[PDB]
Amino acid sequence: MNIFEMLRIDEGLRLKIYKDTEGYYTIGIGHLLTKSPSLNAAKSELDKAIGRNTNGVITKDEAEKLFNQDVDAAVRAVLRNAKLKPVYDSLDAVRRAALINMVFQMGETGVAGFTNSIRYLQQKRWDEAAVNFAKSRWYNQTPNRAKRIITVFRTGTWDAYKNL
Repeated sequence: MNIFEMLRIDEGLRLKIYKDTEGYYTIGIGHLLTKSPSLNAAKSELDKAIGRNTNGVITKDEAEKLFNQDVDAAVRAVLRNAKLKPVYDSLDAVRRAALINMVFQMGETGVAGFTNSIRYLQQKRWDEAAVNFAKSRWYNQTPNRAKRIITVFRTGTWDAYKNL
């Protein structure tokens, strides 16, 4: 397991535009297209990101290329965010993927908003972190995925993902 494989499982893979949980137009492996509620706007953003007349449809390779850009972006976000960095730094490699996973999913700001949970993470207070993470809109929104994430933070292993 690694963050790519992990995110691959959490985001899945779609070759056509779709909407994410918050209703945003997305495509591929969780590639958010735009925050405009306009599909047309989305198709336009898609052709721009792909640099082709896509027609709302991409190829797998196309999805992976966006995915790479996106993981990189999530990594930069964790490494560059004042709040996040210190925590990232204190984590083992496994819990580091979990954290990147969250940033990928909801952006650095969102993640930074889990004030206490991140605090507990930095301090290795695993169960306390888990409990606080579980008390959230994030958790309610995408419970299945939040649950795996939290298990990782809780256990520090890939148990939640490895037999998927």
